[PDB]
Amino acid sequence: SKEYHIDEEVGFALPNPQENLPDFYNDWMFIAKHLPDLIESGQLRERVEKLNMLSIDHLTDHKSQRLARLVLGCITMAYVWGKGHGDVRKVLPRNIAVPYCQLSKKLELPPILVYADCVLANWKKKDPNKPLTYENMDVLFSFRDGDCSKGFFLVSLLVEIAAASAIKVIPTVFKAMQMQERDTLLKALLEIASCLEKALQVFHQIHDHVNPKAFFSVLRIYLSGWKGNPQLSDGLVYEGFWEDPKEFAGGSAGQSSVGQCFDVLLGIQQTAGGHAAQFLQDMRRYMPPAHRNFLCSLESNPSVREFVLSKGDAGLREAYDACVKALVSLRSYHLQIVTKYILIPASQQPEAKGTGGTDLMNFLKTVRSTTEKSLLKEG
Ligand code: HEM
Ligand SMILES: N[C@@H](Cc1c[nH]c2ccccc12)C(=O)O
Ligand SMILES: OCCc1c[nH]c2ccccc12
Ligand SMILES: [C-]#N
Repeated sequence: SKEYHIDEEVGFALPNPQENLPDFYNDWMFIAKHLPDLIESGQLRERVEKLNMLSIDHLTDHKSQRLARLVLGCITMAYVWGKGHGDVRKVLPRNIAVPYCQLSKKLELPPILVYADCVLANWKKKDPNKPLTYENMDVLFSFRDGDCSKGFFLVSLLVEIAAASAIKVIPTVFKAMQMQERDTLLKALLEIASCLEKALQVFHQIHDHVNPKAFFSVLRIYLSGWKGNPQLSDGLVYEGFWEDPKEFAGGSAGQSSVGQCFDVLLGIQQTAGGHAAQFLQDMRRYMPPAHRNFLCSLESNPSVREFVLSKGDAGLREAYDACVKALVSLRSYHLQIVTKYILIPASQQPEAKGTGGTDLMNFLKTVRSTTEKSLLKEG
């Protein structure tokens, strides 16, 4: 849509990703599809090292290129972390690193597994005729058995899909403001709030499909990166591409465009900077180039917040606040998820840091506080 690559149904997610790569890249696909066994047996690192350097010229279309990022990304996590108990690799082999860095530079992403790879491009629906729902859906790749990566990635994707129904309304909002259509704008804001209220109901599903203790110990360490990590302090070195090591943050739904999309829409100045603003601005370089341009386009438009405040209209303020309260609800709920899935598990292991690399609990509360302080009320 307007070459921002936002689908009506699935939003920022890649609609119907490719499952198979071309025959030339089978050596990659065998390692990626059999990750749980190769890590467990302990021949994952041997297979990656004994591997030819494959050129990325044969990947024709965009879906082929992104599938390769997902394939190469999951292998890079598997190689660096290994069994995930302590033993790590600081150097990444030239035969896998150089094609991955060249592919990453083409798509304007960092050479590391990101939200766009492991959530947005890491899914398939089982029956094409059936609708988008957890029973019908499945991921393409997993790290280990009992990591709960299916339940984890698909619930993130299902909320992304829930937010898509709000994202398609955004043109109506800016069209109504320009054309000076009060009733259209009020209806559009209420529709967005309704869609954001529904995304919170989709969020409830995470308790059914993700074990807290299994998520923290097993899956979290594979999603982690190497930007301010004590295990890789200097960072990872990509052989035959850069001389020194390079630091790149781990995967996180901080790299989701939906969070910033609606804050930017509603004039919630998160990136206006401080400790928390710095992080959210950095995450846009881990987003795809098209979605980075979408968040650009929203900031360029006239402020929806300024428009609503000027009119002296309790109806518009209600509808505006409905959207803002929905965001406060999502962020209030997301903190309860963090309490269950990080804080309580972390205390059982004989300010904690997230995969993105932030003092998470004070970071998230600052972000929620900024959202809550944007409620208009009586003007
Ligand atoms: C077990 C599940 C989850 C955990 C443990 C978790 C944890 C965190 C943590 C620690 C942060 C702070 C940044 C960082 O250090 O990475 C964060 C940020 C964020 N998370 Fe999650 N998260 C989970 C699920 C979700 C889901 C399902 C979504 C959306 C569909 C989401 C959206 C976000 C967003 C947008 C941010 C950026 C800050 C903000 O805008 O509020 N998270 N998450
Ligand atoms: N940031 C989370 C991990 C996480 C949550 N949602 C994600 C989506 C994709 C990749 C990683 C994540 C943590 O520190 O535990
Ligand atoms: O931290 C909560 C995640 C979140 C923030 N804003 C959103 C908008 C839609 C869906 C999820 C979120
Ligand atoms: C959410 N990371």
